[PDB]
Amino acid sequence: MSTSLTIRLVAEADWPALHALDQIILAAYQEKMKDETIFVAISGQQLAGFIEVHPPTSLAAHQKQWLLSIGVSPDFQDQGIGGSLLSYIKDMAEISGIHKLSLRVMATNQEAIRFYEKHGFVQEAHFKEEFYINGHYCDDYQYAYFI
Amino acid sequence: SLTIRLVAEADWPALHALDQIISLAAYQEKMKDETIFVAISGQQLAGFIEVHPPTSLAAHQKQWLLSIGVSPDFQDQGIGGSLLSYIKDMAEISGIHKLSLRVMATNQEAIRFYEKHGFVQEAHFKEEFYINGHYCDDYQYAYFI
Amino acid sequence: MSTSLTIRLVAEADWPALHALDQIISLAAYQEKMKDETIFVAISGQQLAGFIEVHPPTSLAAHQKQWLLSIGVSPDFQDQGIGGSLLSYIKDMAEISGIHKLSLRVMATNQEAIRFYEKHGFVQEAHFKEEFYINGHYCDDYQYAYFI
Amino acid sequence: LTIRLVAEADWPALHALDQIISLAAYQEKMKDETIFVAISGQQLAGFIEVHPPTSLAAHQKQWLLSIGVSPDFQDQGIGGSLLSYIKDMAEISGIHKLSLRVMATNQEAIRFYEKHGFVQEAHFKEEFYINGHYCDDYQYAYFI
Ligand SMILES: [Mg+2]
Ligand SMILES: [Mg+2]
Repeated sequence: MSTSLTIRLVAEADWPALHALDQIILAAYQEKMKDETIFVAISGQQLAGFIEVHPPTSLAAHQKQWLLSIGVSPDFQDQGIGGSLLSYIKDMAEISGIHKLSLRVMATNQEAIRFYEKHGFVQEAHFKEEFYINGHYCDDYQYAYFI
Repeated sequence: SLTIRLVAEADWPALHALDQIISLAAYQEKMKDETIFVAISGQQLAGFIEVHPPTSLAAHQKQWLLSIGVSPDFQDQGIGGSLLSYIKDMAEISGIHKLSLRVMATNQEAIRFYEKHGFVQEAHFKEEFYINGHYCDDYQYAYFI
Repeated sequence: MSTSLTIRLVAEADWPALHALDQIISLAAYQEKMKDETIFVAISGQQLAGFIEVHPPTSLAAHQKQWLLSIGVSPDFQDQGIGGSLLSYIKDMAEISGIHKLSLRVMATNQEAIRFYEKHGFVQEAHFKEEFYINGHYCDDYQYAYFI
Repeated sequence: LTIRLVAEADWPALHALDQIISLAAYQEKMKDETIFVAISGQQLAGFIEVHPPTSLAAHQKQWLLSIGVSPDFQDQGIGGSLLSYIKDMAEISGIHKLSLRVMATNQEAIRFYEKHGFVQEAHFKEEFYINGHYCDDYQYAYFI
C-alpha cells in the first residue's frame, strides 16, 4: 500500500548495516567513521543508502566546502535514493553555512557525470592522465555545486 | 656558480629562513623525510623545490605536487627556472608522468611563471578558499613529462 | 696514471655501445625497444663498462614503488667493482625517486650472484622450487629484496 | 555438480560473478583464456582460470591459478572441486606445478590453499603499496 523513505543523521544502531553496505560497494570501521559526518537513507526500516561529508582539506580556508560521497545499496537501486540524499545535503549545507559542495568523478563514469550535472553540479576541472591504473592513465573531473 | 643538489644537514638553518619569507627544531622534524632539492649560487642557498605525490593513493604515485621557494636576494637570476628544469629531468628518471600544483587566481606572477615553463591549466576552482569574509578562486596547473 | 668511473643516465651516444654489449651479456630495433626503459650506464675512461636497468615488476599501481633490477657488466671490465658501484647508485636514486624496495630473481645455482646480492644487503624473500624447466630438468630460483 | 570448460553461453553469468568478487569488453578480454566453470544444475556456481605465470618457455610447465565462487554457492565445496579438477587436468596437460599469490591479510584464502596441499614458497614483505601503507604477499605452490 505505501512506502516511506527517511533521511537522518546516522545513529548507533545503523553501524551493523553501514559496515555491511560499505563492504558491498568491524569495530575499526565504527571507530574510523565517528570522526565523520554521515547521513543515512532509511527505506521502510532498512538502510538504503548514505551520504558522507567533510571539508576537502584541513585548511581553515576550506571549512566552508563539503566534499561529498554517496553510497546506495544494491537492494535499493533505481528509487531516487541518490537524489533525495543530494537534496537533503544541499539543505543541511545552507543552514550549516557551507558555501560549496564538490566531488571528483572518473571521466569514464558516464552515469555519475549525468547524475551530478542533472543535479546542477558544474565541471571545474578536467585532470588529464591523472590516475595510473594497470599501465594506463585515466582522466578525472571535479564537479561543484554552489549553495 | 649555480649548483642544484638534494638537501643536506648543512642547508637547514639557511632553508628555515627562506621559509619564513615564504620552531627551528620543529621544522627539521616536519621536513626531515621530505624530498627537497636545493639551489646553490656560490656557497649560498638561492632557492629550493619540494615534490611529493598529491595523495597517498597508489594510482597517484606517478605524479608530483611541486613547491618552489626563491630567496629575496636571488631574484631575476632564473633560480625558479633552473629548479623547475631540474625537477623535469628528475621526474623523467623517477618514472614521474605528471607535475602539478595549485595557484591562487590572484598570484599573477606565479601563473605567468608556470605558463612560461609549459604548464597548462587543468582546473579553475571558483569560490574555493574563504578568506576574511570573501571567497577566492584557485587554479590547477599541469606539466606532462 | 689515473682512472675514472662515472655512472649517469644513458645518452643517445651510448646506444651503439649498449647494443654491442647486450649481444655479449640494431640501430633503431634495440634503441626504441629500450627508449622507454630506465637505464644507467657505467663509463670507465670514456668506454661503456656496464649498465643497470630498472622498472616496476608489474604494471599494477600498487607495484609502482618497487624496482626490479638488471645489471650487466662488460667482459672487458670484470673485477673492478662496476656491479657494486651501480648498486650503490641505484639505491641512492631510488631514495630520491620515492622507491621503497628493490628486487630481482637469481637461479639457485648462481652462487656468485647470490653472494654479491647478499653482500649488498639483499635478503631472500622466495625459494621457488622446480620453477624453471630446462632441457628435461627443473631448476630452483630465489627472489632477493633490498629495502630502501 | 558438473565441471567443464567455458561455453559461448556462459558469459552473461560469468561476467556477473566477476563484479561481485562491460560485457562486450569482458568477453573480448577473456576470449582465448583457459577457464573451467562449475555448474550446479544449469547454474554457474564457480570458475577456475589458469595460464603460465610468464611467457618464458621455461615457465610453460607451470600454471598460475585464479578461483572465483558465487555468493549464492558458498560452503558447497565448489572451491575444492575446481582445484581437484585442475590438479587432474594439469596431469594430462603436462603441468608440473601450480602456484598463486595471496595477500597476507586474506586468511581464508591461505587456509583454503593450505588445506588442499599448497605450501608457502614466498613471503614478499612491503610488496603492495595501498593508500600510504605497504602490504605483504605470499606465494603458494602445489606440486603435481
Ligand atoms: Mg531540494
Ligand atoms: Mg652507497
